[PDB]
Amino acid sequence: AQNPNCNIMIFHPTKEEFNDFDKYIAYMESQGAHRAGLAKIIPPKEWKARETYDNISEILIATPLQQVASGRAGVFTQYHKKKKAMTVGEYRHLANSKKYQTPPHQNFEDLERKYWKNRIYNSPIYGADISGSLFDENTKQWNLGHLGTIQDLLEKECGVVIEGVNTPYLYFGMWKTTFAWHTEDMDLYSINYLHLGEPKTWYVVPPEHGQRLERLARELFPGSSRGCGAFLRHKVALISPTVLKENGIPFNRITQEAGEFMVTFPYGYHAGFNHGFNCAEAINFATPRWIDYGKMASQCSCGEARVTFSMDAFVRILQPERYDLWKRGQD
Ligand SMILES: O=C(O)CNC(=O)C(=O)O
Ligand SMILES: [Mg+2]
Ligand code: NI
Ligand SMILES: [Zn+2]
Repeated sequence: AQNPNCNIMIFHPTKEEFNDFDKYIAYMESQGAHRAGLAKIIPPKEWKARETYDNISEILIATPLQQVASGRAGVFTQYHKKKKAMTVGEYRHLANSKKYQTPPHQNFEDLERKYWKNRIYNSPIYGADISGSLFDENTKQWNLGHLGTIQDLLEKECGVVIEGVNTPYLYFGMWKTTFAWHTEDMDLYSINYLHLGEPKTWYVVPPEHGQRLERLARELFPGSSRGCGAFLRHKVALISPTVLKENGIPFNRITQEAGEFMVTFPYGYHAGFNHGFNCAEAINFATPRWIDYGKMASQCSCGEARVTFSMDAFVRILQPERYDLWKRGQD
């Protein structure tokens, strides 16, 4: 069995290997990459996402989110308070202000220590989930707006034609902006490209061990767990690496830098934080290997998770027994 310790693997495809996206994902899985839940892909030196980032300041962040924490430094939730619209140029200036800027630090490890010590005492503002793309239309390789759609994959594998669309999303971050512990909708893959700016640190639990994280989360967030049998779908709970180690939860960590891709694999729980002002693009995708994970994915039916239009068909076709309950939670 390849990668039996479930380490995060790093790949360096050549320009020739960068042509066929599906083939390269299958190659990484042949080497055991999916066992970690997360892989890094460094693009060949010949490749670029677009020519420059000099002209992005007029993008609008319609609903910036202030991420307010509750709990203790290593075990907390966050809620999202909506703020007034601002442009990317305005948000960049805000991220660089004395109130929000990255503190002086020695290295990534010192910054990670400072994040976990101090995160709860601040409320950073995140531009999340903005439909759009920063890939040039002429970029033919690993262009996250030109991937094969999940609806087409389901149709190819299973024969059933369904409604829905699959487009990318932009994320504008600052120091301490936080992504809570989660798997993707319907335990899909994700791919994330860091277009510009400061790094993103990731934490990940191997898919084969995801239920260990879920059982800890139920212990640590006992009111939330009574409220919903899949409350990590709410995307609000944080648990630090120190607390995971104290509780014996298998996990790994890695830092993504600008110009790098990360792939999350089906049922790979992940969480993390941004180091300073940055911009990422991400989208969900599927492969044949995903179908069995989609059929078994948990679902939130309590009302909190609320998701895209396109998840309807995935539930309806893959999980018909759960469909009526889940749809009630959507309404
Ligand atoms: O970058 C972020 O805030 C969150 N991204 C992801 O969870 C992802 O790409 O799957
Ligand atoms: Mg612009
Ligand atoms: Ni994700
Ligand atoms: Zn719920």
